[PDB]
Amino acid sequence: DLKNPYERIQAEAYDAMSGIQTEGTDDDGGGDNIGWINDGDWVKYERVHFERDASSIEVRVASDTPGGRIEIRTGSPTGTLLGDVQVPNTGGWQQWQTVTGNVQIQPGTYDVYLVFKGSPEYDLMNVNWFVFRA
Ligand SMILES: OC[C@H]1O[C@@H](O[C@@H]2[C@@H](O)[C@H](O[C@@H]3[C@@H](O)[C@H](O[C@@H]4[C@@H](O)[C@@H](O[C@@H]5[C@@H](O)[C@H](O[C@@H]6[C@@H](O)[C@H](O)O[C@H](CO)[C@H]6O)O[C@H](CO)[C@H]5O)O[C@H](CO)[C@H]4O)O[C@H](CO)[C@H]3O)O[C@H](CO)[C@H]2O)[C@H](O)[C@@H](O)[C@@H]1O
Ligand code: NA
Ligand code: NA
Repeated sequence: DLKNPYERIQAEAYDAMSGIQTEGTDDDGGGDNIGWINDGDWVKYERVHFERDASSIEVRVASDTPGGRIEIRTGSPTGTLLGDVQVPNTGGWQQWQTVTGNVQIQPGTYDVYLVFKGSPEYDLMNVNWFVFRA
């Protein structure tokens, strides 16, 4: 029941959430994406076990708006900030790109939260999966 951070975690495989919804994605691979994301929403992924230090994160994302950013925290949605990535407009809700942002994560078993931040005036983005790099 540990999750491997160095292979893809599907955004839809969350253990808790606030304010989000899932739909079938068009992206390469099939499955679902999360969506209907607004400033302040989040998703929690339990038991993410890092065996080596991570220095970046890759997120598969889409946006039909000015976009927003993804905060990586642990423990809780107001837990320590380990990194972020900004998701830009990408042309569409189903126009997928892979962004990358720096993180600093020591070895450890964490509850990983992706907290979504941006303007309250529009939905921010869709997310499909993510994976870390050492
Ligand atoms: O269908 C499933 C999906 O549903 C999603 O929910 C959406 C909901 O958010 C939407 O509400 C709209 C809202 O999105 C809109 O906000 C404006 C933004 O779109 C924003 O975007 C501009 C963007 O428009 C522009 O994009 C185009 C370009 O990229 C393209 O290639 O070409 C055309 C030219 O012909 C371009 O126009 O890109 C610019 C950057 O260059 C970007 O800033 O701009 C403004 C801010 O200025 C936002 O206000 O606003 C509307 C208010 O009227 C809302 O109606 O509604 C749809 C349909 O009802 C709804 O489905 C979920 O969030 C999602 O997860 C799910 O997948
Ligand atoms: Na939402
Ligand atoms: Na997915």
